[PDB]
Amino acid sequence: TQFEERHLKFLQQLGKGNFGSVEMCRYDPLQDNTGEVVAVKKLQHSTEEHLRDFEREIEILKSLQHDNIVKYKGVCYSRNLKLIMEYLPYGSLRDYLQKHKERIDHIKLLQYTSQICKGMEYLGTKRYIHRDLATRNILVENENRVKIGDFGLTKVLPQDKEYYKVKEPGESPIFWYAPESLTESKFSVASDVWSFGVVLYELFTYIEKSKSPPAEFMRMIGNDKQGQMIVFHLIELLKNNGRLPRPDGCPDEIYMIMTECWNNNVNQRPSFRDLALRVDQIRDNMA
Ligand SMILES: NC(=O)c1cc(-c2ccc(Cl)c(Cl)c2)cc2c1[nH]c1ccc(C(=O)N3CCOCC3)cc12
Repeated sequence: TQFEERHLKFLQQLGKGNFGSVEMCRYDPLQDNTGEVVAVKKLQHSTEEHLRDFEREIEILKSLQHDNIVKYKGVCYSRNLKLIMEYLPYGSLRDYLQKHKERIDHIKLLQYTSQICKGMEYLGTKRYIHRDLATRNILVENENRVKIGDFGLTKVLPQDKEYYKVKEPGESPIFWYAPESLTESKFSVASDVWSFGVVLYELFTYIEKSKSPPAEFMRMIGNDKQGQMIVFHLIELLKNNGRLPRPDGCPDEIYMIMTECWNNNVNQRPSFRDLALRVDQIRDNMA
């Protein structure tokens, strides 16, 4: 609908990142405070590589229309490009799950899981590879709806290939990465499935600080290991079928879903459509 910088009133900071930054604003063109509250994503330090990446990210979100995918509202130019999205009042599923640990049961976690699978299958249909599935990137609309909230690392597959090779300079979410993503930089629907199992793990730990994928893996590798060595030993751990433990209270049938996503053989990993059916079958049994 095109947003004018002069009417985007800053309210607060919703989140930070190395390349991104998200603010809570009020788009009030009438200056009568009847304007809608929106989320604004801006580049922390704008370069030409980050800018071109951001324009590719804006087109990715503009092209996505799904109930479990954050709504795109528009852009805000000067040059200093800003992505306008809908405001989701409850924030990340990461922070929400901690605050309502006591209030969110396994049945409800499976509702969220199911929704994540639906949104992820929608992405696959468009040949988009998320490359950063983590509960931190899932946003809460209300108690009964979560949406995939960021697409900063999302890449479109080549027409001819089923993977995409990319080595982005800087810090990667290595503890959510499939082995082939760590060793060969190959990103596919199957590496997204691996990362999904880490999301499902995250949920069932209720984001307990000590139980996080980095903390659990660093414990397995050794807290003495530093720098480029962490990636090396993680590769070796995953190769020797070293895996995240079953979260406390997690039923064996949910942990099985996790371990199946964490297959070293890319081809024997489940599909998002099969993951959805299983999660829904388990939900229906619990109900
Ligand atoms: N689209 C959105 O509405 C939205 C988007 C992001 C986001 C997306 C991508 C990236 Cl890369 C980042 Cl960093 C952030 C974060 C939040 C969104 N709504 C929120 C409501 C509340 C909070 C929150 O926890 N707060 C702020 C209020 O005080 C308590 C602590 C955070 C968010």
